[PDB]
Amino acid sequence: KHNMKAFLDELKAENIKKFLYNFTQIPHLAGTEQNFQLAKQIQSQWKEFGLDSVELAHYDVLLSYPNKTHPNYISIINEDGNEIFNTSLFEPPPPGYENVSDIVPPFSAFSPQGMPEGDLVYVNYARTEDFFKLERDMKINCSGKIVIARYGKVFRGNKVKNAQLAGAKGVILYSDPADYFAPGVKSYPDGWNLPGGGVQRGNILNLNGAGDPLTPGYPANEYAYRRGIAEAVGLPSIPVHPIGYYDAQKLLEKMGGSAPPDSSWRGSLKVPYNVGPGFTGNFSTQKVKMHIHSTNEVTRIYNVIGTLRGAVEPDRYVILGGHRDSWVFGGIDPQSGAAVVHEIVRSFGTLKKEGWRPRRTILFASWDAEEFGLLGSTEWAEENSRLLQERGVAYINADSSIEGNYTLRVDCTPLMYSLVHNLTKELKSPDEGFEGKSLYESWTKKSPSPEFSGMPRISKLGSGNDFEVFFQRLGIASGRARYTKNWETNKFSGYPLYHSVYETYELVEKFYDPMFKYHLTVAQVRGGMVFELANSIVLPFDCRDYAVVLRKYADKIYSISMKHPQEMKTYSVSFDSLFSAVKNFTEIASKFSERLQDFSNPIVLRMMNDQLMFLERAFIDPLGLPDRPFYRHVIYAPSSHNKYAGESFPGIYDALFDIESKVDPSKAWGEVKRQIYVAAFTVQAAAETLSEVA
Amino acid sequence: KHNMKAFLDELKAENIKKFLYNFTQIPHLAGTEQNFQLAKQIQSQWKEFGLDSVELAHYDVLLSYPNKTHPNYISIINEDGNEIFNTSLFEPPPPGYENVSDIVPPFSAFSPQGMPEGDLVYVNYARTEDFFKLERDMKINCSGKIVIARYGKVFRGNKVKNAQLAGAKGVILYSDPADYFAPGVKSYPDGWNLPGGGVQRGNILNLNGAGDPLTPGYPANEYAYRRGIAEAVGLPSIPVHPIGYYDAQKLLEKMGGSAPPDSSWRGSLKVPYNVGPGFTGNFSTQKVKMHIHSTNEVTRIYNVIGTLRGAVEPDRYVILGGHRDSWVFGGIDPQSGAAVVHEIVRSFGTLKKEGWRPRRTILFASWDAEEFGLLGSTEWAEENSRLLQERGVAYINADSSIEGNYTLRVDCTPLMYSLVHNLTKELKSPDEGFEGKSLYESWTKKSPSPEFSGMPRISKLGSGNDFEVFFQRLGIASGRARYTKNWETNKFSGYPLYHSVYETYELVEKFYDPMFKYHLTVAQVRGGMVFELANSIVLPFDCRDYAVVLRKYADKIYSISMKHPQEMKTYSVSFDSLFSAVKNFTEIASKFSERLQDFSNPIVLRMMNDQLMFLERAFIDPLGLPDRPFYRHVIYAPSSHNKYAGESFPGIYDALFDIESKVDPSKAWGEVKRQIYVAAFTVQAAAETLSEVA
Ligand SMILES: *[C@@H]1O[C@H](CO)[C@@H](O[C@@H]2O[C@H](CO)[C@@H](O[C@@H]3O[C@H](CO)[C@@H](O)[C@H](O[C@H]4O[C@H](CO)[C@@H](O)[C@H](O)[C@@H]4O)[C@@H]3O)[C@H](O)[C@H]2NC(C)=O)[C@H](O)[C@H]1NC(C)=O
Ligand SMILES: *[C@@H]1O[C@H](CO)[C@@H](O[C@@H]2O[C@H](CO)[C@@H](O[C@@H]3O[C@H](CO)[C@@H](O)[C@H](O[C@H]4O[C@H](CO)[C@@H](O)[C@H](O)[C@@H]4O)[C@@H]3O)[C@H](O)[C@H]2NC(C)=O)[C@H](O)[C@H]1NC(C)=O
Ligand SMILES: *[C@@H]1O[C@H](CO)[C@@H](O[C@@H]2O[C@H](CO)[C@@H](O)[C@H](O)[C@H]2NC(C)=O)[C@H](O)[C@H]1NC(C)=O
Ligand SMILES: *[C@@H]1O[C@H](CO)[C@@H](O[C@@H]2O[C@H](CO)[C@@H](O)[C@H](O)[C@H]2NC(C)=O)[C@H](O)[C@H]1NC(C)=O
Ligand SMILES: *[C@@H]1O[C@H](CO)[C@@H](O[C@@H]2O[C@H](CO)[C@@H](O)[C@H](O)[C@H]2NC(C)=O)[C@H](O)[C@H]1NC(C)=O
Ligand SMILES: *[C@@H]1O[C@H](CO)[C@@H](O[C@@H]2O[C@H](CO)[C@@H](O)[C@H](O)[C@H]2NC(C)=O)[C@H](O)[C@H]1NC(C)=O
Ligand SMILES: *[C@@H]1O[C@H](CO)[C@@H](O[C@@H]2O[C@H](CO)[C@@H](O)[C@H](O)[C@H]2NC(C)=O)[C@H](O)[C@H]1NC(C)=O
Ligand SMILES: *[C@@H]1O[C@H](CO)[C@@H](O[C@@H]2O[C@H](CO)[C@@H](O)[C@H](O)[C@H]2NC(C)=O)[C@H](O)[C@H]1NC(C)=O
Ligand SMILES: *[C@@H]1O[C@H](CO)[C@@H](O)[C@H](O)[C@H]1NC(C)=O
Ligand SMILES: *[C@@H]1O[C@H](CO)[C@@H](O)[C@H](O)[C@H]1NC(C)=O
Ligand SMILES: *[C@@H]1O[C@H](CO)[C@@H](O)[C@H](O)[C@H]1NC(C)=O
Ligand SMILES: *[C@@H]1O[C@H](CO)[C@@H](O)[C@H](O)[C@H]1NC(C)=O
Ligand SMILES: *[C@@H]1O[C@H](CO)[C@@H](O)[C@H](O)[C@H]1NC(C)=O
Ligand SMILES: *[C@@H]1O[C@H](CO)[C@@H](O)[C@H](O)[C@H]1NC(C)=O
Ligand SMILES: N[C@@H](COS(=O)(=O)O)C(=O)O
Ligand SMILES: N[C@@H](COS(=O)(=O)O)C(=O)O
Ligand SMILES: [Ca+2]
Ligand SMILES: [Ca+2]
Ligand SMILES: [Cl-]
Ligand SMILES: [Cl-]
Ligand SMILES: [Zn+2]
Ligand SMILES: [Zn+2]
Ligand SMILES: [Zn+2]
Ligand SMILES: [Zn+2]
Repeated sequence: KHNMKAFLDELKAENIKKFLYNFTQIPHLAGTEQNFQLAKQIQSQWKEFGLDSVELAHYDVLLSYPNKTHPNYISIINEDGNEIFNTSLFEPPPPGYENVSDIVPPFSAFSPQGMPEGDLVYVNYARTEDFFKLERDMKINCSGKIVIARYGKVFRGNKVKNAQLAGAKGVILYSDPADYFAPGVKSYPDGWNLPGGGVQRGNILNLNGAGDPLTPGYPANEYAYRRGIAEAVGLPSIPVHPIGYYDAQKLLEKMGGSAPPDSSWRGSLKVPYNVGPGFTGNFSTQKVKMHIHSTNEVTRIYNVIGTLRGAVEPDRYVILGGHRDSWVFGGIDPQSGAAVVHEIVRSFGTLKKEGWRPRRTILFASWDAEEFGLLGSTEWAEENSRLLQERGVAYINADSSIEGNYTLRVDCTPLMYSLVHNLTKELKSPDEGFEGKSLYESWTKKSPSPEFSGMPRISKLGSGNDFEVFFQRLGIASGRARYTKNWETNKFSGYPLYHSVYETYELVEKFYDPMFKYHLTVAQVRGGMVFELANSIVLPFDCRDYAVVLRKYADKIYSISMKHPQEMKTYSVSFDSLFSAVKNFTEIASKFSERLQDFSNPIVLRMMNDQLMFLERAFIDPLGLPDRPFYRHVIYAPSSHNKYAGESFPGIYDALFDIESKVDPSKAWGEVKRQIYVAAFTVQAAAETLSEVA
Repeated sequence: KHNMKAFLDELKAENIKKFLYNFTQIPHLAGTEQNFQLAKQIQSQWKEFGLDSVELAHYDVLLSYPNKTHPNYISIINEDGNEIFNTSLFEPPPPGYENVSDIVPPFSAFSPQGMPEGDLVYVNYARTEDFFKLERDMKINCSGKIVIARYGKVFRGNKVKNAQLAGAKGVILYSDPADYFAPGVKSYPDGWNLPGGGVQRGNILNLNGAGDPLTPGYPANEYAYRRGIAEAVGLPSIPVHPIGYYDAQKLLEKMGGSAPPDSSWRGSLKVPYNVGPGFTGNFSTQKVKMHIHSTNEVTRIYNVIGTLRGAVEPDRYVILGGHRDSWVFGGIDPQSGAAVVHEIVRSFGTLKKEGWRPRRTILFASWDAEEFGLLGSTEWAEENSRLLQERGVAYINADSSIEGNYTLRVDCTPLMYSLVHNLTKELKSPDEGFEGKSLYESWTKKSPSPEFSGMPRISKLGSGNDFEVFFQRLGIASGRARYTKNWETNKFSGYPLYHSVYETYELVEKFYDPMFKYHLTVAQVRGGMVFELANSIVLPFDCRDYAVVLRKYADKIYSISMKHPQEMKTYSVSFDSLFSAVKNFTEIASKFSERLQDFSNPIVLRMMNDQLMFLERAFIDPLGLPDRPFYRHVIYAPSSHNKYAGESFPGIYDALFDIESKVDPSKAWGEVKRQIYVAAFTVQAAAETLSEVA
């Protein structure tokens, strides 16, 4: 038989191991020849594996690279302008790779050039609330200062945006052992911890969904008109550079001024964590000087797009997509995901050779330039937005398969909650002490839902990965699944070796997943989701699960507003319309489910499948969110304070944010109420797409 | 049999006569009780006629009315401030109606209140080019002046916008016998000509598609948040009032300053047509004073929405829509269209009673508040935009069935060209001297295509009617058809009695269509289009007709650019990408047509029907056009100089408009090229929706 079990059994941990090894021997930096070579290899193998067609889609996008002959670094500069301390020019390469060429040294992609010098202020994680604490409570002024912030908690671009708006003239990012060194485990190469010479790369753009900075709205094709650099989307206006904790120790040890406001501001280094500004009296004339010479350049990138035509509904598209470009070797990020995708393709191609075709078309993507702002996925979706809008059933992402070995981590639309619960009950757990138990049982046990008993946690979709354009801009049902670690508050932080040269094949084979059984579990979850979305006669979405979270989000937003009862009186701020819309959505969803259960008629079915397919679509507002035209989903958006985090009713949330500080409370509360109207309307409108059609 | 002939034969000219009589006995001004009464009657009759459901959809929108106890008028004011001439407070009511109450006196809907006084400048039609001539060539300054403009050529809101941006402090609109009095025919009641006391009402908003000024983007429902009046969309900032040609004679006769630049500036009045500013020396201290006291008020309006459920594709919608509200009696505008719609409904309901159902759902609409800015249609489409987007096959408008009795007038998307040619070859001509001839033959003879031999003219869609939100904002294939007059350059002018109290049932029965045979022909064209769209197994759209006009529009835009060969060299302005996209669209369209001809498979069919249905949709850009977010169609938009006229490649057209006058030619030409990219891309993207789907 050709059913899901046949698909699933054909997947092998050994194949995923081999692919991972193969994809991680050299660096595959976006825009470089070696990543073009690997694109061509993936394209050739997906053809060999059986796909009906496999093409490269290329674009010319703004990327960013250090100057090879003019290295970036930071100095402590004495009063005569002698540079008495220099941060490192590279990370000490790992054993056996100390002769790899073309390892990009640590840098912040899209930093402007500059050599600012001044006094340090230490800003903790550089969160919105950390700047509130500094400026509001401690009355510390970041204007003309160089901020040094620790990585963790939030997306690094938000930190740089927050620093810039506090008036900083430069940002230094470092990894603190508090966030990137787990107690009792050894530094790479002898464990999975970050060495003091290890550095996290990453871009620091604030694109808000735009894709290529130069071509918002439209694919960066051969005839594209490009914005001038000065009108580019999302570029930081101050120099930024990242460092390891040996270098950071050196920069923080001398710091004076005010003490840390409390213990949540202290990392694990044997330094005071003085906020500053500047150094203690003896070194008070010493300054910090950045040297940043990176350049932004329009560079060609390549997505691999494979197509497996559907037997019955070829004009319906289930997309499995993940990136191929890496900072250096990509041993976790992304090749542990890409190797899983390669084996999924192999498996579907095995059944295809035996004469099987999925019911719907499956599209497989190897995205380029994810690391530089989701550029490959976005430009491709901009080019194909009409097809995706009218034909896109679902998008399953496939970045890093593992970031730990503790339990499953799922972020998806409520429309896939049931699909995921059901599939995980059919899969074996690979965890120790759950042999013979389902993945559902181990996941639910290790990662319990905060609201429901005997349910696992599933999180909301924000941004920080290639699903973003499909879900947030286009409104296509999206999901992702990976293995993760226990470490609670380290959620948006990363694993220790994230974006460092130390992220290697050996890292994975030795310390994460020696048997490739977590990878295999992840391939079963991703591939199984895709198989069901692509082959189930009725789309496997439960609209009633959306009704349930909509009420939870309404309760939550209402409780946030209700911290301001006097203003809700004065300005007549009612949530009645939103709760009404949610009630209607619940009732109408329930009736649709009855009909879906209660109908040999392919038109009713497809009509009903179209209703299911367009329900996620219905949450899109074509006017987008305020000042964020590419974030169009009214229920979810990437948090304005942390793009990695999903926020619910983002328009009302931001209208309420820090409202007690607004100068015109009438205008601010009027906007809260505008946003309530927009959300109530959109919920009601999405509900009506599920009513009888005529 | 239940086929199109059965539908068509069931339509009767006598029924349309009776409905017209019934709809035109009292005024039906948007927002008044009598128009709510008529909505309820239409709703009751459409139920009696057989529709599956018939509902009222109501909204609270910004409307505008004169103050009943404080009438609007204009004065010539002497130097002591004595008002020595007063324009009329009402039009002399027609025979037999001189006791009708509730006849709204002439006014410009949405004029702000004011009593400006100053000197006249006469601005011809107040077109963009007439202001160019005045200011550029004649060096006449409209700043602080009261402009008097003649109606005709362009939408009155454009005139008021043009006057406002020339710095005018008030606008006076009048009807000139040159434009509104045909040689050799008698004034109402003894002919169809405009009397000197007759006045054209109409709003003067510049909404650019927004709908209700207070709620752009969202339906003006019960919980809507409304913009403050000061942020309202499209409101004029200077007082405006319209007058008849007796009153205008009085205002123009004394005018001095500069003479008319040429004979195209002279109407038919026995006056000099001096541009001014001000009066000739003897009356040089006399001024013109406006008295405007109209108020803008949020007022409830009612659409009637009737549904005839489809037998096979109930989730596909063919819409026949036209307005019900009138300035006064609406004898032509709109009740001659609305009576045609009523009889179409009756006929489809006749077949429905005999057990027939169309293949697709047909929706029938009686829109409210069209006269005040397409408010009813727009708010309904804003409310239902997700259903319309994913399910809307086509929209057929149904305003005035006749504006003359010479020949057929069709404006539609290229996607309906073939449908229209074929249907008209099957219909009898009602024209004198074409008895036994097809409507196609008489129409083609009287209204030849400028490019093709033995083809009729079909025009492009702009705005100025209820199809606007469906086509320009949403991208649903749209069409309209009516009988019209010969009078060439009187195209966007109107017939003489347009928007005057004199537009009565008797006007029609006596001077336009005594046998109701033009009405009947129009009902056959509108109803027949709807019947085919709703019942043909393959949607009756020919994508190849779009390929043909796209090349014509590209040639045209390119020729406009080529008036500036030096700048096209200097700035490297190439149209290659646009011609390339058009070539691809042509080739891909041709192949799609072959497949459409060449496939018992309902999935391939519907897949193919979805491709046809989404092709118009593909021309929408979700970023909209520059500063006009509700005009989203890239191929067509209402002309920025005349909203009644469709423009092709409007983004490039406006980027090129008056470009030789721009201060930064590099920036202006850079924008031309941006717009070329946007159009080439969108054409290519629409072509790819017609490629094999996988
Ligand atoms: C959830 O679904 C329900 C449908 O079951 C829907 O209920 C609708 O609510 C609206 C808003 O309350 C109702 O609107 C009323 O409509 C009647 C005519 O049907 C009008 O006369 C009412 O206006 C008068 O009263 C108002 C309120 O006191 C005054 O402000 C106003 O000036 C008038 O005097 C009013 O417009 C509508 O009838 C129901 N429809 C039903 C029950 O079928 C509800 O709105 C949905 N929720 C959301 C958020 O969409
Ligand atoms: C109409 O349809 C045709 C498809 O038949 C489509 O043709 C495509 O045109 C693009 C743009 O010319 C071609 O792009 C080239 O692609 C190759 C790889 O396939 C690249 O190597 C090329 O880049 C080099 O050359 C450029 C031009 O001299 C340089 O600027 C560049 O730096 C590189 O050196 C180039 O990107 C594409 O291959 C074809 N596709 C085909 C024939 O299948 C055409 O674009 C469509 N028209 C529109 C408006 O979409
Ligand atoms: C990764 O695996 C690929 C595919 O097997 C290897 O590429 C092949 O290598 C052989 C030997 O050079 C050639 O004959 C083929 O042309 C390659 N096939 C392709 C590109 O499809 C590749 O060498 C492996 N890379 C590493 C680092 O082991
Ligand atoms: C940090 O790096 C700088 C730059 O390479 C070093 O300063 C340079 O030293 C050379 C040789 O002595 C001089 O000729 C240059 O003028 C210096 N460049 C400067 C000041 O920009 C500096 O020695 C390094 N600091 C440490 C502690 O190694
Ligand atoms: C997950 O599985 C549950 C249990 O099988 C599915 O719910 C059943 O679906 C069948 C088929 O329609 C119904 O007859 C049962 O009544 C359902 N049982 C319930 C609701 O407890 C559910 O549909 C699955 N979810 C998917 C496929 O998304
Ligand atoms: C227009 O025609 C309608 C429908 O026949 C007439 O309305 C009906 O009038 C009779 C007599 O008053 C009533 O019994 C019905 O209640 C009405 N039916 C409806 C509203 O469906 C209406 O009187 C006619 N109007 C004019 C001006 O002739
Ligand atoms: C035009 O209308 C105005 C306003 O009705 C007339 O002037 C008014 O005349 C009355 C009675 O004589 C005065 O008490 C008011 O003070 C006047 N109103 C003004 C000047 O605003 C005027 O007579 C009319 N002009 C003509 C020629 O009929
Ligand atoms: C208008 O009528 C023409 C002539 O009948 C239709 O074109 C024919 O369509 C049939 C059925 O597919 C083909 O077999 C013929 O080859 C076509 N003849 C041509 C192109 O000359 C055309 O499809 C009609 N247009 C519609 C229905 O939109
Ligand atoms: C790298 O360093 C210097 C800076 O002037 C110079 O040799 C070269 O232009 C730089 N490369 C760039 C800016 O791409
Ligand atoms: C912060 O300090 C700088 C010093 O010049 C100043 O420009 C800025 O206004 C200060 N901000 C405030 C208001 O504390
Ligand atoms: C894998 O699991 C074991 C058991 O808890 C743990 O000691 C080890 O640290 C895990 N690997 C990683 C990278 O977390
Ligand atoms: C009509 O005229 C006067 C103007 O002050 C007054 O009686 C009344 O308020 C007006 N009505 C309005 C402004 O609606
Ligand atoms: C037109 O005349 C007015 C008179 O005050 C003036 O304000 C305006 O600048 C003039 N426009 C020009 C530049 O001719
Ligand atoms: C109707 O047609 C006749 C014949 O040409 C013409 O004289 C008459 O003016 C027409 N009616 C109108 C309103 O044009
Ligand atoms: N995955 C990336 C790039 O994502 S984003 O910056 O483009 O959101 C990272 O977190 O660095
Ligand atoms: N049909 C109308 C209202 O149209 S528009 O002003 O809203 O475009 C008229 O021309 O007056
Ligand atoms: Ca782009
Ligand atoms: Ca609105
Ligand atoms: Cl992922
Ligand atoms: Cl019309
Ligand atoms: Zn990644
Ligand atoms: Zn990454
Ligand atoms: Zn009308
Ligand atoms: Zn009208």
